[PDB]
Formats: sequence, structure tokens, C-alpha cells
Amino acid sequence: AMAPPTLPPYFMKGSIIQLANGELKKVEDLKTEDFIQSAEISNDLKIDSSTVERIEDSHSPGVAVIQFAVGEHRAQVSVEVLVEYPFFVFGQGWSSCCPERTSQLFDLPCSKLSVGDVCISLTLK
Amino acid sequence: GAMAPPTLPPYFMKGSIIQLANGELKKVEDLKTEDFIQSAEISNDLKIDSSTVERIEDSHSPGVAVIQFAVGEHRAQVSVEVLVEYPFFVFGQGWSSCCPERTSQLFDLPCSKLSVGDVCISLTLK
Ligand code: NA
Repeated sequence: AMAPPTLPPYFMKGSIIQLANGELKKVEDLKTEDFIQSAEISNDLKIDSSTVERIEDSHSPGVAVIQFAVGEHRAQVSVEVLVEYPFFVFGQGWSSCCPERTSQLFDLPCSKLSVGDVCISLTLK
Repeated sequence: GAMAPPTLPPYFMKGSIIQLANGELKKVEDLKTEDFIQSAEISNDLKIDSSTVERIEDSHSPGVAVIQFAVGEHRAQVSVEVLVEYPFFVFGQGWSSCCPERTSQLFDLPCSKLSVGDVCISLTLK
């Protein structure tokens, strides 16, 4: 199970995120709550949360194999992702497997993605 | 099917403003191919990685497309299942997806039909 080979451009710090209420916030100052109400005021989106179960090296160098427990019912999904890929962890902010690279790439301060981290995202319905 | 975070579209970049390496600021919808190359010349540790669309189909799951990529210089084979509205930025083309119409109403921006041979770019390390 592979991840898209592209990264969204809004990760380069200094980028401004528009919340569904109208207020603006720099990508690095983004707080957990900013995800919640944004999805609570959107009749298109809701919040989906996935828990990190395991992090393994992949046969491809610089790429990690993360096993996730997705949403309620904890569906198990393993996905190969770049080590630098930034996840927003519940109550911890931006996290990746290699914050050092995420700093070299986006100048974005990251925590160390760890087992049990609840990575939240905006999804549909 | 069930999708991990990275597989999901970055809906959060709707109406966003990107901070380029050159210090410039651009609304996401106004990004140009040159903006990528121009901000990749700033550092030497940075470069524009390329993934070429080799094949596009429909998955066993509805609303999900099966895209085949040649990733990077060594053209690694990569098959990805994503929601049909997943925005990719294409060399000389800009935002594109398997369902441009759906991408426009969800990310608020013009979107072209993703087609075999499109080179999807992004900023990468090393
Ligand atoms: Na460079």
C-alpha cells in the first residue's frame, strides 16, 4: 500500500491556512482545535482519526511502513510513506518519522512520530 | 476502501496561501510550474522530484482511482488508490485530478483532467 508520491505545498512554513470560519493561521501555529471546529462547521467534511500501531523501515530507503488503525472499528491499514511526511498528531502538533528532514524540507518543527499517536485529518461526509 | 492519512486529499489547503522559498506568497490556485523550479534553485539540498502518470483506472472501490506512477529518476513503479478528486500539480499544466469537477467544488480552484503522461511534481530533499 503506497502513498501518493507528491506532497501538498502548504507544508512550507509561512504558509497560511484558511479555516472554515474565516480566520487565518500560519501552518506552524496550527492547533488541534483548529481541526475540530473547522470540521464541525463544514457540511462537507468531518474529522477522521488514525492511530499509529507500528513503524518499520521499508525495503526502499528513506521510506517508512506505518501500520494504522483507521477511524472507529480500527481498520488496519499499512502505508509506505516518506520519512519526512508530516502528520498532525492529536495534542502534539506536526510529527514525522524524521523531523530533521522535515526541517530541511519545510523548516517545519516536527515531533517524533510514535506508536499510539492519533493522526487526525479532514475527510468527507 | 479504508485509507490512511497520507492517502486522503489535503482538503485543508482549500483557500490556502503558500510561502515560497524566494519569500514570495501565492494563493494556492495561482501557483505556476515556474514557482516550483524557481524555489528549487534556492537551495542545493532541494530539487523538483517527478512522478509520471503511467496508467489510470477505476478501483474495486467506487470514487477511488488506481493510478500507476514512475517515481523519481529511477522510475520506481508505484500503484496508488486515491479518491477521484485528489489534486496533483502537473508540469506545464497545474492542478489536475481524475475528477476535475469534483476537485473544483472541494478545493475551490481550476482543475484539469489528469492524463497518462502528466508529470506530477513536488519539492523534495536530496
Ligand atoms: Na536545488
